[PDB]
Amino acid sequence: LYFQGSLELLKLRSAECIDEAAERLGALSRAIWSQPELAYEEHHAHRVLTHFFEREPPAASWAVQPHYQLPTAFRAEWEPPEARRPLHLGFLCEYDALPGIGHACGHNLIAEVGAAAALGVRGALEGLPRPPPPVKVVVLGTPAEEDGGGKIDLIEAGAFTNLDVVFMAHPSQENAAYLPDMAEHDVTVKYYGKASHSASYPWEGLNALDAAVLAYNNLSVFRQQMKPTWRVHGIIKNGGVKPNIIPSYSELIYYFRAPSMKELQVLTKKAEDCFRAAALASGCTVEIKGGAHDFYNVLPNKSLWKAYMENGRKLGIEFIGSTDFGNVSFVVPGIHPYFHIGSNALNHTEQYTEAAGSQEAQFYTLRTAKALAMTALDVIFKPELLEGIREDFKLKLQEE
Amino acid sequence: LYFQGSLELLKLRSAECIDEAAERLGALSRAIWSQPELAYEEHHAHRVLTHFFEREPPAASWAVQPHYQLPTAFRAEWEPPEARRPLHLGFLCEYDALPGIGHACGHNLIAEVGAAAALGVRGALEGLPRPPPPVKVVVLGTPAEEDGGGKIDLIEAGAFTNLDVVFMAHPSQENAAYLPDMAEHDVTVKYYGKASHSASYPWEGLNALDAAVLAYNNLSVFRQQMKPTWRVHGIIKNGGVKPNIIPSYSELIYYFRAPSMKELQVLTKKAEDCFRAAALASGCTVEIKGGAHDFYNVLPNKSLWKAYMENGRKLGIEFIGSTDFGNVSFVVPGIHPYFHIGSNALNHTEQYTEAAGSQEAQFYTLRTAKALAMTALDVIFKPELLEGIREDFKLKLQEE
Amino acid sequence: LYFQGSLELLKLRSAECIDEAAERLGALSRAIWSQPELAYEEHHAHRVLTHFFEREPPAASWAVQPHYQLPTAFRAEWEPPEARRPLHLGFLCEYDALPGIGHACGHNLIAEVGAAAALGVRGALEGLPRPPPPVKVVVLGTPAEEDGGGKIDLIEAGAFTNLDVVFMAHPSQENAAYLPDMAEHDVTVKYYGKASHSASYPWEGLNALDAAVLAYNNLSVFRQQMKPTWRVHGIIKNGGVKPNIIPSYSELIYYFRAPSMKELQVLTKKAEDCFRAAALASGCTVEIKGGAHDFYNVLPNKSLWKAYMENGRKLGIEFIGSTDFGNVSFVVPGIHPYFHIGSNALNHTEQYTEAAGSQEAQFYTLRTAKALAMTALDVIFKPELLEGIREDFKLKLQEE
Amino acid sequence: LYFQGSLELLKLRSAECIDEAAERLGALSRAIWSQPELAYEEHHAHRVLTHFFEREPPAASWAVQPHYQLPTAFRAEWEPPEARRPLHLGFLCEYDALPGIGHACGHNLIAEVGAAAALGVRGALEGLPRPPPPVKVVVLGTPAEEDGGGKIDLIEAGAFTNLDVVFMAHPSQENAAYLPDMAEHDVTVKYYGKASHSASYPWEGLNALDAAVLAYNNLSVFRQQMKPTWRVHGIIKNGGVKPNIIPSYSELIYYFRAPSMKELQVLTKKAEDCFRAAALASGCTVEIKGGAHDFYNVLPNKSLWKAYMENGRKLGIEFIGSTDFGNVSFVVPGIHPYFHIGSNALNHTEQYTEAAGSQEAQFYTLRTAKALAMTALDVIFKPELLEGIREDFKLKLQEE
Ligand SMILES: NCCC[C@H](N)C(=O)O
Ligand SMILES: NCCC[C@H](N)C(=O)O
Ligand SMILES: NCCC[C@H](N)C(=O)O
Ligand SMILES: NCCC[C@H](N)C(=O)O
Ligand SMILES: [Zn+2]
Ligand SMILES: [Zn+2]
Ligand SMILES: [Zn+2]
Ligand SMILES: [Zn+2]
Ligand SMILES: [Zn+2]
Ligand SMILES: [Zn+2]
Ligand SMILES: [Zn+2]
Ligand SMILES: [Zn+2]
Repeated sequence: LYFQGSLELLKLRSAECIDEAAERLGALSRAIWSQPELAYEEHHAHRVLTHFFEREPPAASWAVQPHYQLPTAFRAEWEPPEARRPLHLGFLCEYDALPGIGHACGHNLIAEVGAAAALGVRGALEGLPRPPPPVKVVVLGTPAEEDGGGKIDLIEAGAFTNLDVVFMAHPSQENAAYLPDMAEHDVTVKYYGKASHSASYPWEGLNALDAAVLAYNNLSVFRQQMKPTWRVHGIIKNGGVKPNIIPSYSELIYYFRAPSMKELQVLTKKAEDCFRAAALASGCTVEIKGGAHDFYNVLPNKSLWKAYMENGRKLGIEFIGSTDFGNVSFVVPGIHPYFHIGSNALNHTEQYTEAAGSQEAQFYTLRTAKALAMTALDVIFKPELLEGIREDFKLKLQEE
Repeated sequence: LYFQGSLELLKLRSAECIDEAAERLGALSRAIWSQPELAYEEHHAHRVLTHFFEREPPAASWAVQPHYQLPTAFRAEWEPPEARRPLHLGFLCEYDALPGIGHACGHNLIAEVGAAAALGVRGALEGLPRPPPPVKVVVLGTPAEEDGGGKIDLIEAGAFTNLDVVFMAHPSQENAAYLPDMAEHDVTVKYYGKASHSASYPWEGLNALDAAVLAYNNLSVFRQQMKPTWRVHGIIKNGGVKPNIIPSYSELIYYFRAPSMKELQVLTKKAEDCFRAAALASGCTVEIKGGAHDFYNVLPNKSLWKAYMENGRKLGIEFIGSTDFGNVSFVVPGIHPYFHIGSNALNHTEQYTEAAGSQEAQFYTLRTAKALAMTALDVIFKPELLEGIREDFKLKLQEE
Repeated sequence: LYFQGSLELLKLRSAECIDEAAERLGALSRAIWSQPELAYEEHHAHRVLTHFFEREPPAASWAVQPHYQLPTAFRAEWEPPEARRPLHLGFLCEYDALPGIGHACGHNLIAEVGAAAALGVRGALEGLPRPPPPVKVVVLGTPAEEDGGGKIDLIEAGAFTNLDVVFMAHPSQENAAYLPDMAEHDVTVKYYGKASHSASYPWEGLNALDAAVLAYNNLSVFRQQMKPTWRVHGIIKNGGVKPNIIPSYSELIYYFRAPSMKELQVLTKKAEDCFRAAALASGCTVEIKGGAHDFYNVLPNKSLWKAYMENGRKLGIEFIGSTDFGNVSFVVPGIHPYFHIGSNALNHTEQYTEAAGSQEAQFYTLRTAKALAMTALDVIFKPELLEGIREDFKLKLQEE
Repeated sequence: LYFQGSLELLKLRSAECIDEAAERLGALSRAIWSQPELAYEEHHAHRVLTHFFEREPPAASWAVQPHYQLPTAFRAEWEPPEARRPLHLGFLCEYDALPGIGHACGHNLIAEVGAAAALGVRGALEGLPRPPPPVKVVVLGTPAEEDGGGKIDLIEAGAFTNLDVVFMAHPSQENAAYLPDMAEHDVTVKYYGKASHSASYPWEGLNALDAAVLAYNNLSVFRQQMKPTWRVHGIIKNGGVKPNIIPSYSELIYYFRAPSMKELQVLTKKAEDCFRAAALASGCTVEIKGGAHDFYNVLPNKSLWKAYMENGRKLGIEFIGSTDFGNVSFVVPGIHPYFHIGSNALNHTEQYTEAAGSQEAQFYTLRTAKALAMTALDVIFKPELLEGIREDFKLKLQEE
């Protein structure tokens, strides 16, 4: 309330700190939005974001590690200069675009919203007269969300093993503190047959294009027995070269989605039967190559969920795919809220690139960053909440 | 020529003996044609044919064994009453019809043409003043040509192991001393899945109807890589019962045809891959049940071929599927000529049943029986021809 | 409360009236359960249910019309003998079983629960000292729910045009005052080709079995672009007779489900394109015959929903396909709650027939009948609720 | 015989003239074989062949038109310098290779064999003491046989309207004066659908890849009802780009072959039904684009056939796809014999390129050129043969 040093006043300070930084946070968004870069190629965005934290006053108050494991990844850390285990709070920035249509998923706003929340938390804790509790604010630039999974590469380097809670936000069509993101497995299927002159001796050949079509048929009829939450999508990248030669090679690219890892394994095995059946029927051999990284479904955290919604409702927010944050949510208690930005456009469309760079989206982006920062303050000053967060994280890991 | 006892006069006598028997041979044809019976159910035809040979004068001059191994099969034998290894000459009678459309393959004429040729040979040898060479005229009633393969059942009982040459003729659209009949393998494919209520939990079921459709697709694309002489035809006998229940059972009936046994084995294995692939893709188990008897392609005999054509050309005959005679032709040197009967209709059509029972067909039937009988006389009185027949039979068995 | 003639005491009386009738209501359930009858063949169940209402004391106090439009349908009506528009309250009894597995949907309990609720309402209103408000209690026996749609035949005869509210309940695995039942369209697809002897001239034929398989393929790949709430299930009833004859006839039986009538029309047209495409590709002609009756989705009524849940919570009930009640819910404000009966078995399984006839199911059946009867009392004595029910019924009809 | 100026001596002179030119004709073959060029890109081969006829002594005795209508086509003409309608005898040179594997159809030998036959005819007629009959020897370089059909472009320019007979020869595995070459129709099929994000709203898209697969299925099952002489081969050139986007475009390339133009039209319409059915089933639109030129089957000429075989048998030759020569054979009486070149390799394989350039192939190439030249001499000095050739050409055009 009106008590000197209360949590409410701390939350107000973080909101005011975000407002004071609205101009340079908007410029940060525009710099990434105006120069769209693809997965692992976000060299400009990496330069803009490291420069941002390096320039925050006082200079070098943020400890910035550019090229953190990946060339376009970075890490920035701040903690109160006091010295009396410190709580580690992570905030993630995404910044890879989509081919042809630019930042059609609003990832420029994700970078902004993660940087704004971190600025808000530090600014709130700097205003604390008495020494603030030991806490480290960690910002992780995670490239290549749309392809590859940079968070997973960072997990593989141990970048998340010391975080207690992780925050980030994603723009979409509605405001929700959690949405069901599915597990994903990607696969490329290559069939190898035996070429033959179809005009002369076509019976001496093994038709790899037949294999591709029969695989497509195997999966298609399988859709009737798929769980309604399952998803299967694929294309025929290579279906032959010339009609006068029986195709001896074909290539399919597929991905499978299911709400749990156990269900994804079942769906993947069923699909493998479909691909291998097409080889048996056509006489070809088959190479089934899975993606470098399976993407996990996002583990919800009930305690973190309720705390964020309470903060958002105070801010005026009215509440109601797959991502590599799912892998993070399995190793660190996190929340991945989606927020509306003033547009009816759908993510991954040209019109969303327009909304993502719009002036209108700035208000909604900074508002959700305020909710994130205020929720981080909750975890810091409510040890009971941190316990419930960890208890919910433990029980959810058992259910898998 | 005009020499007392020459082969030409013997051939004339067989033709005159067939003419004298034209009335009762026609009645024999009509008795089978007017009472069509299916495979293994030819009880009337068996009664008519055994009575025919029993009644040939002098009574019991033909040694008749009714119910010879099969209930509707029979064997009739005659030899000159002299006594001085005897040459064994076989003539086959078929008499099973087709369901619904009667004797649409003219099998009533096959019975007639085999009985007429045997009568002609005996009548010719009875006119020989000097004792005739030792020869046994064997008539074999072979039921169930259109389904089952009664010749194969008779082969299994050793009925053909003592024959030196075998004769029969088949009515069709053109006159040919030999036509390419293919090897055949029949199969019934049953898929077993797991039933489930498609309205509630269809993902808990394994769709046996999917298996049937995927098998159909596997074979269909395979047709492009089939040898142009190969044939594949099949139906879906059972494709489900009710739409509200995921089908847990499906049944397909197929047959495969190829010009050689080696090619039939390759085609059958390729098809087995197609059927088993559908099980793998759908998760069902599969039971592939082959027919009781594989049907062999008909082995040609060049020496017997040329001799029959020379006889037919003298008679006015102008020369240009699968059958269990193919299995016979593998174990006994035989010929299976096709002959025109005065109609443009195709075998296995309703209009062929009309031609088969027509008065017009009698002339052509008795004419081809004359050619058969005259060719049997060639083998009897030309040991050089019997040698060439056996030499051609040996060399053809090596080529398989 | 404890006020002479309050609504609470009226609701208690209906519950006590149902308890007093527990024995004969159980016998009613067992009589239908032990003698399972299929759609439109429920002659025994019709006899049991008409006798039940005819025998309720005083004799002929229920006005019973046997053979009401359908031979196995009936109508029973009671109203207070006072005379001062009367409110018309309908209760539906179902009683058709499923082939082979008996009453695997618990329809014997539906008949019981509808009769019990009607008895409870009458018994409550008979205890009213002052003349009770004008109300007619209508019981409608609706045969053939699992096939045909007897409610629709009754709608076609105008049987529902004078009802203000309609009640019924359905046993399942969980307690819910409303569940999403989908709209359904049934279709039989017949393809007509041209027969030909596949061994001779298969190119002279038009393969109706190809048409069936190609239709199956057309729909199968279409599943990827179906809305996740859509359902398509079908079988190949006729896929050919003999493999030696190119099939000139094939038959498929399908049904389509969608949450709204507008979506069902879109899905049905898409499927019609798939069926007609198979005719074009194969050269066959196609006859697409829709079912006699399309089944509507069930229209929810919010006011009736909340009132029933409040009654059920007081009774201890803890709350969390397609039916011809959907067509009723479009013309009369109704509720179709599902209730647990003490078993984990799924509807339309053999083990559900066991639960449906179990002694355990009686307690849950009579408890839900109490909730229905108490909700009918709400509508009678709360004109504001009847207004909200009609307002919710109007607004829902606009949304379609 | 041994008569001064007989036809036999003229035929000997043509054979000796070909032998004397064996060295430079071999160099002609090697120049084309060592520098393989594709359809319409045979600039080197055009330069070599025009230089060849320009250099034949006396210089400019051959009237040579380079770049005759097509850039790589040419025309060369010689006639006896006497002057007294002249018979026009055409000889065709092909010289386009195949991509990657060079002259795997032996087209370098076709150019050689056409030039050698023309040289042989001129040399024979130059030795005639008395003025020779009026005859024009026309050589036509016809590029782009393997793709496009340069003969058809030349037909369209009227290049064949004044020829009375046309000769050429093609190397293969066996010697035959005529082989059944089929009519061909080529087609590219493009499907246009509606893109949609399969992860979000895949039901808002129309799957053009489905269309491609359904077309493949439509044609595949159609193979069972195809005439055994029909051929259908095609590939999926474009089957989608990324799996996350429902494909809105697909592309198939097919070709169809049948022995007659009437049968090709029937097969093409049946295939068009298959392609259009896939559009209807998937909701896409379809563009069916046929090739620039349909290739005709080769019309046989019996009189020319027998004359060439009689010449070849005297030379030691023992006798036993689709091409644009079929279109020529429809407008000019021609023969297109195939000849063995000393190898077991199949045309359009890497090992045939080895045989085509081999020293061994030269003997067989010059031998068949001798047969061609000797047959041209037959037509010149046998007006009865020219009549029978034209009579056979007329009667064959009626039968189509
Ligand atoms: N990388 C984000 C999740 C995976 C998704 N299918 C994609 O590759 O975009
Ligand atoms: N039995 C005669 C040969 C086999 C043939 N497919 C049939 O069953 O008629
Ligand atoms: N009749 C109840 C709804 C329709 C359902 N598919 C059935 O026929 O059972
Ligand atoms: N041009 C020769 C005939 C046509 C053949 N399919 C090809 O394109 O090679
Ligand atoms: Zn995205
Ligand atoms: Zn994103
Ligand atoms: Zn037959
Ligand atoms: Zn037959
Ligand atoms: Zn039911
Ligand atoms: Zn039910
Ligand atoms: Zn070629
Ligand atoms: Zn060629």
